[PDB]
Amino acid sequence: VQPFAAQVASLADRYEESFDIGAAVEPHQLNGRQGKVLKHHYNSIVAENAMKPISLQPEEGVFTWDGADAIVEFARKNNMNLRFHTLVWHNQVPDWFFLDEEGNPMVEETNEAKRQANKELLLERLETHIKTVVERYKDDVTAWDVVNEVVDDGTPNERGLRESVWYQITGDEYIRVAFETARKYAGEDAKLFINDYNTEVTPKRDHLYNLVQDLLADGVPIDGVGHQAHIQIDWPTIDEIRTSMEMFAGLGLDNQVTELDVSLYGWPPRPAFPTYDAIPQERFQAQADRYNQLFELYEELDADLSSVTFWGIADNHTWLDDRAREYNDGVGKDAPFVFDPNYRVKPAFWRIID
Ligand SMILES: [Mg+2]
Ligand code: NA
Repeated sequence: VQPFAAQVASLADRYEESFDIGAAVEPHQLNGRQGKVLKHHYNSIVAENAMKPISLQPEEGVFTWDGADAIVEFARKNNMNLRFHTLVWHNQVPDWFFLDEEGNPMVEETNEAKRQANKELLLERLETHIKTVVERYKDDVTAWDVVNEVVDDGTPNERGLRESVWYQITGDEYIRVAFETARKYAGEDAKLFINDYNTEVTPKRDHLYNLVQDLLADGVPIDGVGHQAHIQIDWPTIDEIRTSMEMFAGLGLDNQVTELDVSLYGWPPRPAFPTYDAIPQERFQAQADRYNQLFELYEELDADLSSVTFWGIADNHTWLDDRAREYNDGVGKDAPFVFDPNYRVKPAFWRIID
C-alpha cells in the first residue's frame, strides 16, 4: 500500500524553480479530500467546465458567475495562480451567439450584405462576452486561454484553420478580435494563450506555427501556446514534444502544458480495463517511466515553460473515463494521474518527485 498524497513532498515546491503545477477542478471538489490534495501539491488551478462560454453567459446579457467565482475564491484563499479556460471555443458555447436578428442560424445566410452584418454582430457579441469576463477576473487570472482549438486536425483550407461556426461566419477575424479584446481589457501584463491538442504532430503543429507567425506579424497580442497534452504512454514521442515547444519558443512565445493526462490506452481507447482494480501493475509502471521522461523534458525546457497543469487531480475524476466507456460499451476505466482514486500516490508520483 502506497502513502496518502498529503504525506509526500509537494509537487509545486519540487518544481518551484521551473514551473507551476496545476489542476483542473470543478466547484464541488474544493473541500474534503480533493481540497486537501490541492492545497498540499498545487499552486495553480483552472476550471474544467465552469468558465467556458456557456457556463458564463447562457443567454445574452445573463451572466452566471457562481461556479467560476467559487474557483477564483479558492485560488485566492490558497495563494494559487489561475488559468482562464476559455474565452472562445466551438463546444460548450451557447447557440444564441450564432443566431441572426430574426432568430435563424447565421451559417444559413446567403445574401452577402446580411452575411457581413452577421459577421459584425457576432464579433461585437464576442467582444462583449470577453470584455465582461475579463473585467471581472483580470486581477485573478495569471494565464488566459483566449482561444481554444481553432486549428484543424487536417487541411480543409490552406491555413489549416478549423471550419467551426466561428470560422464559417468570421473567417479568422474572431481569433484576432479575441486576442485584441483580451489585451485591451486585461492590460499589458495579462498572459494570452492560444490553446490546443495535438500540438506535437503534423500537419496541425505547422498550421498552428503558421497561424501564430501570421498573427504576431500583424501585432496581434499572443504571449504563448497552450499544449493540452492529452497524450499516451508511447505517443507522441519525447522529441515530438520537444520540437513543438522549441519551435514556439523560437517565435518568442511562452509554452504551458494545460490539460496533461497520460492515458493507459491508445486511440480510440480500446480495449479498456472495466474497473480500476482490473488494471495491471505493468500499466502503472510503464506510465511511471513515461511520466519520468516527460518531467525531465519539462525541466530541461523550463526557460520556455512556465506552467504544467494536469486535467484533474486524482484518478477518481477524469474525462478519459467518459471516453473509455464510449468506446467499450459504457464500461471502462482509465488512470491518467500520479494520484489514485483514494488519493494515495501511484508509481508515477515517485518518478516525478525525485
Ligand atoms: Mg524523475
Ligand atoms: Na519556467
